[PDB]
Amino acid sequence: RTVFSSLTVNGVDLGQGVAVRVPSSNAPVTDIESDDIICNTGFIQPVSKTVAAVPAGGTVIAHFHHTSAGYVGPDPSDPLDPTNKGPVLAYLAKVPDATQSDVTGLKWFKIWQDGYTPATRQWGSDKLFINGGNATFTIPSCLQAGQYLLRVESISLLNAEQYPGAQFFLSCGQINITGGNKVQPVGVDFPGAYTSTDPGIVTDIYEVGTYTPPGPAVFSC
Ligand SMILES: *[C@@H]1O[C@H](CO)[C@@H](O[C@@H]2O[C@H](CO)[C@@H](O)[C@H](O)[C@H]2NC(C)=O)[C@H](O)[C@H]1NC(C)=O
Ligand SMILES: *[C@H]1O[C@H](CO)[C@@H](O)[C@H](O)[C@@H]1O
Repeated sequence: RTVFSSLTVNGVDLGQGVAVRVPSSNAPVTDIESDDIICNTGFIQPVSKTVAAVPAGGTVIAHFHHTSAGYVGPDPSDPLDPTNKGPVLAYLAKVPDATQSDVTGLKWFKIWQDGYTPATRQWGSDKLFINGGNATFTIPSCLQAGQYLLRVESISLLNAEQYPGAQFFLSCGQINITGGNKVQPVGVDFPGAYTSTDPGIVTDIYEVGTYTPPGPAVFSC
């Protein structure tokens, strides 16, 4: 189990819970047809009204830890339980106001993922564990400036040999992309993008040879 609960932007730490809608527990979302698949559920109140200014092309760290508290010292399952093999993914959606409570009917484009490397038997979850929960990626430099939600997701496939089984640990960050250009990428729906026929969601990790994470191709400028 794991929770995304803080951000670093171009090396500046914003603070625990700042500009992130932090779910109250580290319980997974398991229903890919639920609106809970968009940004999780049951947020710690009051929800942050910080919207992080991020230049297009800038480097962001989405911080995962075992619990919604963030870092509370040594813990063998911090940032996640290393037995929980699976991918890590990051998506953006353009939103009128990054503090708005309604997150339905947005168009999500994938900006980064780390799946599985067969030759080394290493999963994105392993890399995230090694990096102390630091999921690090860049914001595409060509994007239209404005308010966006940043959906960052860790999937455990330990029990994913049937659906339901995959465990989805995710949160949404609140950002304001500055600079940039005029590109407005095509996005997918949440719910909708993930289905029970996706081999990225139904997978036996003890029978895996090749692996493709669920959802659309990564967007690049
Ligand atoms: C993950 O990122 C964190 C947050 O940026 C890193 O911790 C910071 O490290 C710098 C320099 O080492 C310190 O000056 C900061 O005070 C740290 N931040 C906090 C909140 O304490 C951390 O090193 C990264 N972990 C890994 C393994 O890369
Ligand atoms: C943000 O910073 C990272 C370095 O941590 C760069 O690799 C990236 O190009 C962006 O400048």
